Amino acid sequence: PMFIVNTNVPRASVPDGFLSELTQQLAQATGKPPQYIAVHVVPDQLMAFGGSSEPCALCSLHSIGKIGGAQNRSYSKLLCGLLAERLRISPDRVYINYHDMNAANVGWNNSTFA
Amino acid sequence: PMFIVNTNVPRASVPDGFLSELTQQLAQATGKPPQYIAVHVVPDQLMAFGGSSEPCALCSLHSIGKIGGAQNRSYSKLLCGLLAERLRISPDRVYINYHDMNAANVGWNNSTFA
Amino acid sequence: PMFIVNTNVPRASVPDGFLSELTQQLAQATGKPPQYIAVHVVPDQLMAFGGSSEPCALCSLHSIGKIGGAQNRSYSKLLCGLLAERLRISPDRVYINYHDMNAANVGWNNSTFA
Repeated sequence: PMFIVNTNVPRASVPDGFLSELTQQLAQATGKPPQYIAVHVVPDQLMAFGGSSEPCALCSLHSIGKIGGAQNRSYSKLLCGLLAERLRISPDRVYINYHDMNAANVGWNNSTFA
Repeated sequence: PMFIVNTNVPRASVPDGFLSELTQQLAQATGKPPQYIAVHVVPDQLMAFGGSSEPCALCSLHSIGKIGGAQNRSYSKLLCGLLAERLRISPDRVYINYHDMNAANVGWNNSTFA
Repeated sequence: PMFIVNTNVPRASVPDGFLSELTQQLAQATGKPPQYIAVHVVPDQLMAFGGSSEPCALCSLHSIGKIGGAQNRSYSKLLCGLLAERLRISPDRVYINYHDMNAANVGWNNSTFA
């Protein structure tokens, strides 16, 4: 799985340990081993949410399966909770796009996961 | 909706007011309230279009509905017009990927839009 | 085609000529005319792969057609090979999301490709 967060929160406000925490929590939520989880945080962005520039985040989660109605609600609670606790971003200023990838459409290690 | 533009134009060349303009114009175009429009501009990027480093942009528009053949043509005229007028990017050096998202695949506010 | 690479490799480790090499090799691999190939490299990122901050890359290739099981395996060998040779990134620390775009969902030059 791959999780990306783009945010206007400044780099110095991203706490130590954040990428590991994301990795761990996503391994647990998706059921996939942590060795397969990739995470990416992009602070200091020029962004607005609903016409204002208070802290916000635009995110994506791509996974080979483990995407669906109930699962996505659970991921959103988890991820908004982490962004609120750690980055002080209000959950109503977070969007997360979920993408169920086919294995043949994910490249890795000179081939695909097919 | 979420609109992202990645460009090699320098940050100083992005007008004050640009995020607000995008917000307002996208609210009008999509028919969605401005409160739900998110915009993100990323200048100073290392990119090429057709092998050239002249000004260019790579963009995306994700929306729950309001995506289709005629709508996307209209969005493209609007958004290339704004990039031309405000960032001085030729329309033939812009790509915009349009994505019709299912509500169950968009997280927001500790849940999804489903 | 649009190819994006996000990496924790520093900017100074991205060799001169890399965008041009990507453009050329993607035009050949995809069959597409070089004029339609866009490339974007984003160094210095805060990212982890498998919990580890060793060099890694998170990438995407969007194309109107030319996406499929065998094609994507071929792209992955090409692109992981270039990332290994030029950026010193292990192929097993690269993910590439492949996306087959509908022509009606790609904006360019004030319109779409449909």
